[PDB]
Amino acid sequence: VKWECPAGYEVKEGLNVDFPHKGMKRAFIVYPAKNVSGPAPVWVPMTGSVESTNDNLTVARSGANSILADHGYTVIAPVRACANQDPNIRGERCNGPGSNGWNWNPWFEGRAADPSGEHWKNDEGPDSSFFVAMVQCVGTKYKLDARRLFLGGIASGGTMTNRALLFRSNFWAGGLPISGEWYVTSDDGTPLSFDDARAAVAAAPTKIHQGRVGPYPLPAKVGPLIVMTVWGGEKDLWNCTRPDGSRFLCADYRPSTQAGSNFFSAQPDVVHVACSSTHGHMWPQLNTQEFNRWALDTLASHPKGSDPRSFKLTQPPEGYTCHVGPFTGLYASAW
Repeated sequence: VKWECPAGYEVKEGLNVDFPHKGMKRAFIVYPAKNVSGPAPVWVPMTGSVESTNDNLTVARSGANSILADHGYTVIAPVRACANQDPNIRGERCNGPGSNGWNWNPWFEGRAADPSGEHWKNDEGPDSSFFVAMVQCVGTKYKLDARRLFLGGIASGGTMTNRALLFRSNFWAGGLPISGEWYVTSDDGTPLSFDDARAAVAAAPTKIHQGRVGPYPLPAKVGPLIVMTVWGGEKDLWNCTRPDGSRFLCADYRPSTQAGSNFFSAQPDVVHVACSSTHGHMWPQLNTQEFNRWALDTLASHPKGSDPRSFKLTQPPEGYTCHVGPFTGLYASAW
């Protein structure tokens, strides 16, 4: 990791705006770590489709992720491109289909199902690259631990976490994709409808499934990581909203958390932790801050390049069940 900022950019505590990246002007918020001397581990939390970045950072029901700075992490939270640098924008002009080849507008987190998405089969996209540039810039002002750079998020932010881990596995030390999509496709890359993708994993729950969230094909080998995938249970589903306001089921996170857990568990230099809860499709609701502290400290226990055999999982808070490996309680076993 090399610490550098676009020329003349002055990083600050709090809200940073007009950060130049790939022709866009981006924003992000920094909460420097408390009670830490020397390089601090980093947490890059991402909101979803309807909660604002400020909600994700300060509202308890949304995760109050800025509180991790009181836990000794330097929190660097990106604002969604669609929010036009406003960390208070919630779903306005963000909660809906993407454009320019992207599937969903909150983050550049998956290629679209039609041919305009082709280019994103092997280009990480502007959010994945912005986050690397963002963290490299903040590191010129605050001491950051280059072996403990973690990102994570909920819903579309969880999808973005998956995409970033697949394309920047030699940068991040790991991540926390909570109820993120995988956008499962056929082995040849063919996009599948929500129904067909759901059925494909149900028919082969233990296999590695390709998906629009990542490169096509998925990488044969990724850099050293620790990944903690969280499924919110039976009600972890998302209903999209038509222009006329009606709602309809468009995402089921059981197959996507399973798929991501199968890919990351198979990787030799990745420790994958599969966590299940029962709160649905929103930031973990039961013992929220206990969960945030447990999850980030679990990721920080495996600094980048650590031996997976040395990892030791500790018990999560009440309301969560976790283990190393792929999910096992989501689909019936072959045997």
